[PDB]
Amino acid sequence: LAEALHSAL
Repeated sequence: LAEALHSAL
């Protein structure tokens, strides 16, 4: 999830 969030942003 950490990286999912980073990509989204």
